[PDB]
Amino acid sequence: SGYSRVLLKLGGEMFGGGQVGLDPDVVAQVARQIADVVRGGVQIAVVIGGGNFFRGAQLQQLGMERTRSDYMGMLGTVMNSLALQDFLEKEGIVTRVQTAITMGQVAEPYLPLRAVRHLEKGRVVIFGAGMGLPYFSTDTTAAQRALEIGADVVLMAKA
Amino acid sequence: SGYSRVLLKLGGEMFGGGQVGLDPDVVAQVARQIADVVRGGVQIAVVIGGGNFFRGAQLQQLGMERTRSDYMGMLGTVMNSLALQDFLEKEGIVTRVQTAITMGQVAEPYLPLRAVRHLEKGRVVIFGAGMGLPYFSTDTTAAQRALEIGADVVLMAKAVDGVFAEDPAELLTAVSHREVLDRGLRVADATAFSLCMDNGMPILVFNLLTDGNIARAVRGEKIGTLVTT
Amino acid sequence: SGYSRVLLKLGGEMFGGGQVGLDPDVVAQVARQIADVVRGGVQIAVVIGGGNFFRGAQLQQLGMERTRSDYMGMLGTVMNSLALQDFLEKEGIVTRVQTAITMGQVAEPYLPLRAVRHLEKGRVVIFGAGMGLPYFSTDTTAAQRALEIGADVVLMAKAVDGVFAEDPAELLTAVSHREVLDRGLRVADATAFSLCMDNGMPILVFNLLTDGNIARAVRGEKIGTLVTT
Amino acid sequence: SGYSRVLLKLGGEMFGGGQVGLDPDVVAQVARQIADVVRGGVQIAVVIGGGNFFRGAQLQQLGMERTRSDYMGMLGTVMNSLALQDFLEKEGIVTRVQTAITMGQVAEPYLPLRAVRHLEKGRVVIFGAGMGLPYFSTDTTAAQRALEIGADVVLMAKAVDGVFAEDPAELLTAVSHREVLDRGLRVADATAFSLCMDNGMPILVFNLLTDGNIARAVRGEKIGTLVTT
Amino acid sequence: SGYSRVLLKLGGEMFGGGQVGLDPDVVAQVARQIADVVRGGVQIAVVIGGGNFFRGAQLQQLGMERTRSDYMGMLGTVMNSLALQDFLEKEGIVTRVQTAITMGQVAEPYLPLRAVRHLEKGRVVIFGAGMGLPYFSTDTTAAQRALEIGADVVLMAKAVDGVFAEDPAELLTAVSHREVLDRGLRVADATAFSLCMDNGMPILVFNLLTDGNIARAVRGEKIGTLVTT
Amino acid sequence: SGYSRVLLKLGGEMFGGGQVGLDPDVVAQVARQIADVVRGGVQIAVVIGGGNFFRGAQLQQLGMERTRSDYMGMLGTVMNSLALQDFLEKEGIVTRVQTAITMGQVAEPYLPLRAVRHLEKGRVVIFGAGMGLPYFSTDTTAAQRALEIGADVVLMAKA
Ligand SMILES: O=c1ccn([C@@H]2O[C@H](COP(=O)(O)OP(=O)(O)OP(=O)(O)O)[C@@H](O)[C@H]2O)c(=O)[nH]1
Ligand SMILES: O=c1ccn([C@@H]2O[C@H](COP(=O)(O)OP(=O)(O)OP(=O)(O)O)[C@@H](O)[C@H]2O)c(=O)[nH]1
Ligand SMILES: O=c1ccn([C@@H]2O[C@H](COP(=O)(O)OP(=O)(O)OP(=O)(O)O)[C@@H](O)[C@H]2O)c(=O)[nH]1
Ligand SMILES: O=c1ccn([C@@H]2O[C@H](COP(=O)(O)OP(=O)(O)OP(=O)(O)O)[C@@H](O)[C@H]2O)c(=O)[nH]1
Ligand SMILES: O=c1ccn([C@@H]2O[C@H](COP(=O)(O)OP(=O)(O)O)[C@@H](O)[C@H]2O)c(=O)[nH]1
Ligand SMILES: O=c1ccn([C@@H]2O[C@H](COP(=O)(O)OP(=O)(O)O)[C@@H](O)[C@H]2O)c(=O)[nH]1
Ligand SMILES: O=c1ccn([C@@H]2O[C@H](COP(=O)(O)OP(=O)(O)O)[C@@H](O)[C@H]2O)c(=O)[nH]1
Ligand SMILES: O=c1ccn([C@@H]2O[C@H](COP(=O)(O)OP(=O)(O)O)[C@@H](O)[C@H]2O)c(=O)[nH]1
Ligand SMILES: O=c1ccn([C@@H]2O[C@H](COP(=O)(O)OP(=O)(O)O)[C@@H](O)[C@H]2O)c(=O)[nH]1
Ligand SMILES: O=c1ccn([C@@H]2O[C@H](COP(=O)(O)OP(=O)(O)O)[C@@H](O)[C@H]2O)c(=O)[nH]1
Repeated sequence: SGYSRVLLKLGGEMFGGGQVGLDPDVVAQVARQIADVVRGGVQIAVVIGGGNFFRGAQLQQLGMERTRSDYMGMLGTVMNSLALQDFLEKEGIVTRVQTAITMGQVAEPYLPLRAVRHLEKGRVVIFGAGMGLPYFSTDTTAAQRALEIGADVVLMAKA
Repeated sequence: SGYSRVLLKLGGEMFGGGQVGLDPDVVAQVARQIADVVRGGVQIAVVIGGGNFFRGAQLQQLGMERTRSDYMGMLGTVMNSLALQDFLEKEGIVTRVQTAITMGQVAEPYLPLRAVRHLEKGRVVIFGAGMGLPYFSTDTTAAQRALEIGADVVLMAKAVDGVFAEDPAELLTAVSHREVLDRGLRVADATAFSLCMDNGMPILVFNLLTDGNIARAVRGEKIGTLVTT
Repeated sequence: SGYSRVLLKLGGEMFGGGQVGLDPDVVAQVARQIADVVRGGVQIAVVIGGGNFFRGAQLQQLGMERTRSDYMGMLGTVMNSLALQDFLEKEGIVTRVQTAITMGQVAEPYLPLRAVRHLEKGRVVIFGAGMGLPYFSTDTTAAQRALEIGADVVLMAKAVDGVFAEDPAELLTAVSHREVLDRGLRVADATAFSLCMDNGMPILVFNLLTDGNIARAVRGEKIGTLVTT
Repeated sequence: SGYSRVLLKLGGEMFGGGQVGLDPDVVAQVARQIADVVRGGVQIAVVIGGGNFFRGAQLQQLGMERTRSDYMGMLGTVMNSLALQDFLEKEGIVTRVQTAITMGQVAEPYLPLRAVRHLEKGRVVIFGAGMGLPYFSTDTTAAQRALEIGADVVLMAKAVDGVFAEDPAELLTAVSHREVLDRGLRVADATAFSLCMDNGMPILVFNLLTDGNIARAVRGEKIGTLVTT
Repeated sequence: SGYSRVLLKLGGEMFGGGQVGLDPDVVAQVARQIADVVRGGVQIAVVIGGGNFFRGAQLQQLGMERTRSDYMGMLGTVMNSLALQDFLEKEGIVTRVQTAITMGQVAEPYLPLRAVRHLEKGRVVIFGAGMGLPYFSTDTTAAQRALEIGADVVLMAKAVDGVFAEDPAELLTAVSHREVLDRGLRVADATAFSLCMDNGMPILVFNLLTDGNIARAVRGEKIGTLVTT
Repeated sequence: SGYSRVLLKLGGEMFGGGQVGLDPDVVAQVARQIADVVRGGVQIAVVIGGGNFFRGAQLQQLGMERTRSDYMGMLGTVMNSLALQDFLEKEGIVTRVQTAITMGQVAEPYLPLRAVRHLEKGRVVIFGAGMGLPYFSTDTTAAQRALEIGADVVLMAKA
């Protein structure tokens, strides 16, 4: 019955609604759901994707380098992470965004010990930038994060 | 007559085609123009915008916080910078991308002296992430970067052939910063234009889409609008 | 009532006493004032200026390059920041120094989220190196830092009792940004004032040297000049 | 005959003229001397001091913490390094500035192999921030840098004509490290002199202000004091 | 009576057992001693040596260049630091390793303020790569690090119970720096001892192998040799 | 007949002679051989190991972390690279040492374009620090370097 540590897999559709970009309504309602579950006394780590901006397969079909395409996708994931952080902060929630790409001015570097400390402090963890390396999927990143931070359950958003 | 160091300011429309996202054809033609002007033998620093992804004021009035909105806009600027770098390097042009927000795995940090050296080595110096500070714009980013790298001119690449007396109109040719302020034209943002006028930096608003326009402007042909002093 | 988050702005006079170098007495006075304000329970970010060492415009007038002059001025700001950190640690106040120019061994890189967390934890957050870019100034640095951290007010520390109608003879009390622009008053430079007006950050110009003035201003007493929206 | 690789050592007097701050005339004289030496075909690494701004020992005597005082002094050395770089670029000499404290935007991190390569390529290699560690001094910095890059001589630039037997009255010509230690002469501080003696690096103390003295010393003429093995 | 901040200098013998390489048992017992003294409630910075791998003077007299010899020695120091960190963390002790030679993937860079914060957080601050500069030793590295982090004492961990009047002899108890210089004892290298004496840093030479010796020295029990002033 | 770009795989035995440490005689004679082949008009990239100092299997058997053990091994490889660079410089050869671990004060970061430029300039390339990541072998690093820098032949030293 229930869980204590949940990793929520959010995709670009959860931030775009099908259209390319950012739709404040969908992100606001998913932030409301996360607020409900976190006030229900659960620890939440949300791993965020960037399909609403870019995908490596589509950029390779357009004819760009795989490494550059994956870095652009990770940047899109970080943008979605910032948007979700803002919408969660609008509901009185303390959130910590960790990016696998070291961008200190934007967020904090990925550290599983810091992440589990934040989870134990009640803060909502937001894993962006994927795994920080090319040739990876956000589902693989979600599995790795769940295995590392000891998340007892993984739940994927659906449309 | 002629500019050796140009700072090409490319707004988000130059990557999105007026829409939201990335347009491969517009980026390809911009890359072709940049490659032509590089093979002409010019030192070019390209300041990227992110209006095709996000704007801080727009997101703030939508409801989001200005700081995170600005950081999302700067990340979109970095994405556009990466796209332009890929398209330029698809044509044999050596490009170095520098971001004012330190992201080592993505691009080298902002080193102005190394950027000047890259320019002297015949490389296109792409400037992303703006100035790395919220409550600012890519226009003042372009002004500051052009002033620091000692650029000869700031080439504002727009979809129109130049600035007009009133939005649809007469297309002006050569104006001054004081005249622009008096007439209330639209060359750049308030802070950007204030800095550019205080430091006496020549601006050249021109239509980049017309083939060879950037080459003519660099060679010194009287096209577009020249805001000088 | 009163301001919970203040961004103090200290100029080179607050570290040089009107001369070139460093006067320990003035820095000790500033440290005592900031210490009692912190003991009052206020979140405070200070922004340091380096006019007591170098001004980029003056060095450019002398003949040096503007970019190098600006970097020398920013290094002077970092030096004054370290001096203030020392004098504040003498008073048992925990301080965190952040420099816009990344120098990890000397201080930590500018991280606004870390700065606001340090403000929450009762630490004085000192800002050196300005904004890290040439052609700007510490007034623009103060405005941008206050906007980004979310500071309630910007406290301009001066040696005089606020903004006057005519520099030497009337002492103003409360005005607006538009009123200051119309009357041609001097609060900050053009870029900083434009940014502050566009974002509506309240400014309080007051004499820090007089004992208790900063505490009174934080509590909300009517002292100096209050430039509001 | 003569020295091919020299490590010039400039103190705060060479940038302040005996006062606090920066005197452009003395820096211009130093730049002219270094420029003509480089035009002579010599590899030169300069090491900058910051006594014209701050001394850690004096600040500790005043009451500040020694570590922070030393970091302020190193930042002052970096500022003087930037001033010298500007004045050398005014003379058309290519310079590379390396700071022991990593500040990538201002200069490049201290890389000895890069420094010797820059020396090979005809660039003056300027060293700021000392050795990057507190409690040391620019004399120790000069000794260590000369040992590491492989400089043939260490040229101590002073305002007097070399080392004297008694500070104000005899002017020495050539001595050894042991002779200097026995007679109690002043060339460098204890740590730098100990390191130099243990490694046998030749020292030449001479007046840089007099025109052509550094060129004569590089060619091999007998001027100033030569402390050899 | 008692030291709160200790800088434990561990020579290469403490990792090699007198041989060349790494001895797991000696490192394990050193880690046990450090863990005991940490659980005693002390702030400890451990400066590592690399004599069990290489010495610059030895390689120079063998024929290799001094600079590369010193860099190999510093890399061996970093390897010993990593081994000590692993053995300490095998016992539940939180250790932070800092190297004066920037190697991000191996260890965090040398940040003295962050190291002091780690000490205040009850973490063992390991110092590797010496001071990152050739023509220096881990003894002067230890002296400089202890002076900068404001350590209470420098604990020289040797295989003997203290310094003697002559190598095999009377074991001294409490001496001064001047007395050590006059008697020609062996506490540290020339430069290291000069710096330590000039800055008045207390040294404590003791046998680390004897269980509880470090704990007794920290608590203030009169063991080993205390070089004070 | 002959080659133009040769990748020489050197192991810790080539620097120790069986004993733990550094033996100047073996490294001096291998430097003499490299001098002969480079004056014969060949481009040489030498990938160096660190078995003379440490091995991941031995350190794991002793009971240390795999990541730390591999970093110590890479540091040993860098030390061997510095020794070989010194002994090659003793014979009037320009050598460039590239380490996969970014240690700017010691050497230059690994860049295949810079490496091939140095090879075309006649300088001898010295690949140390392996591939910069744990769980890799120096033979795997040699294969990767040969495939990247376009080395036409790979030759492994033998005892
Ligand atoms: O971190 C850094 C690196 C480099 N720089 C600055 O970059 C400029 C050159 O950056 P380079 O690395 O191009 O030096 P270089 O000109 O010597 O290049 P080569 O001759 O080897 O082709 C130099 O002026 C240096 O100070 C920095 O300011 N910071
Ligand atoms: O490099 C960094 C580190 C941290 N941060 C951001 O700074 C803010 C505070 O980072 P702190 O580490 O100062 O506070 P913390 O609450 O995150 O940890 P505790 O104090 O509870 O131990 C956090 O929101 C973090 O994401 C960065 O932006 N960059
Ligand atoms: O980060 C670095 C880069 C370079 N170096 C070392 O600096 C020395 C010179 O590095 P340079 O790049 O200045 O000279 P180069 O000869 O290596 O390249 P060209 O000038 O031929 O273009 C080389 O020996 C390199 O290994 C470092 O130690 N660290
Ligand atoms: O790059 C850096 C990072 C940190 N520092 C210096 O490290 C010291 C503390 O380093 P911390 O990162 O521990 O700051 P903190 O004390 O706020 O840690 P928490 O409260 O979040 O646990 C601060 O004094 C900072 O200036 C640097 O000097 N440079
Ligand atoms: O560790 C990671 C995380 C993300 N990505 C790239 O990020 C882009 C967008 O992420 P995804 O396609 O996984 O987003 P979703 O489909 O979950 O919205 C893709 O090109 C991925 O290759 C990557 O390469 N490595
Ligand atoms: O230095 C900078 C550059 C960009 N931005 C943010 O990124 C967005 C995109 O920049 P701009 O709007 O200047 O791009 P354009 O529409 O000219 O392409 C801006 O709205 C800001 O919110 C910023 O905050 N600081
Ligand atoms: O972002 C910044 C902030 C400051 N400065 C330099 O800082 C020096 C002194 O700062 P200011 O003139 O703002 O100091 P004040 O007059 O307030 O003492 C000037 O040379 C500026 O160029 C700079 O270059 N960039
Ligand atoms: O490695 C170094 C070199 C210099 N300095 C500081 O630099 C300042 C001025 O340097 P010096 O006293 O060597 O200058 P000079 O007397 O030669 O002008 C002093 O406060 C030193 O502490 C330092 O801390 N570490
Ligand atoms: O700051 C430092 C520390 C170490 N080393 C080199 O590393 C070797 C090992 O250090 P030491 O000889 O001081 O170690 P111990 O024998 O005391 O363990 C020295 O010989 C030097 O060549 C160096 O050059 N500078
Ligand atoms: O890319 C690399 C290169 C080396 N190593 C480690 O380096 C150590 C010594 O290297 P090796 O054992 O490959 O040396 P050799 O047997 O060639 O002398 C081993 O523990 C390897 O795991 C590693 O982990 N990754």
